[PDB]
Amino acid sequence: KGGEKTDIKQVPWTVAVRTYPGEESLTCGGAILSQWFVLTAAHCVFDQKPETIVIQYESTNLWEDPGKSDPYVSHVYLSFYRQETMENDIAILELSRPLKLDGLKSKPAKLPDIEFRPKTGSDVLVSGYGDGQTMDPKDHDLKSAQLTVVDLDECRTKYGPIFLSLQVFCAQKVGVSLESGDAGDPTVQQDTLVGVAAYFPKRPEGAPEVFTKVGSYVSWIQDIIKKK
Repeated sequence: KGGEKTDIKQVPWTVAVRTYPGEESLTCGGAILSQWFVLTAAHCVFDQKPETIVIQYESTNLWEDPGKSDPYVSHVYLSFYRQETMENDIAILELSRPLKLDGLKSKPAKLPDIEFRPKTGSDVLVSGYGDGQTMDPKDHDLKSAQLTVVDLDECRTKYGPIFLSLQVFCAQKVGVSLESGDAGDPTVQQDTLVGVAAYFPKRPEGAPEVFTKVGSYVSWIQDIIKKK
């Protein structure tokens, strides 16, 4: 079970990143940084030809309220992404044709301060679409959930043999779990993007959710954003 049904106008920075590995379409979450750039998880896109990638935006349900789609991804920017461990699981998608932002259904998220860490015990709002290879239209609804940030060292012991980097935080809410398609999901406080959802398929039962800490990469993100 994921979060509750949510209108795109509540989380207008949320997008779906569509890829086509192995002749099959998959979706991950993403965040609008501007009309030119989208922030997502690296593992979804690192080995995918940019010209195959599609950004779906302004969507409350990927099927039933499809919003808009931008099939003009020109480049994928990575920051020392490590395949084996998924260290630095963050990526910027560049567009050659800009997103048609209306400031309503589609709006950029605000970037955090350098090295910003959401306080332990505070809430973060994750939004996204979950797994896309399902038959139920409701499975394709935009969902959001308020998760409580938990202790990082405590979160690392729960993940056991799975390496987690310095550039993450963890959050959890009882009875809520993210799906593999929730990788790249924007995670906010107010309209400030504090996390990008990570996903570890081999994680233990009951494990907290892990998020790449946007504050750790905001210098690198700003460098890419200023390109256009």
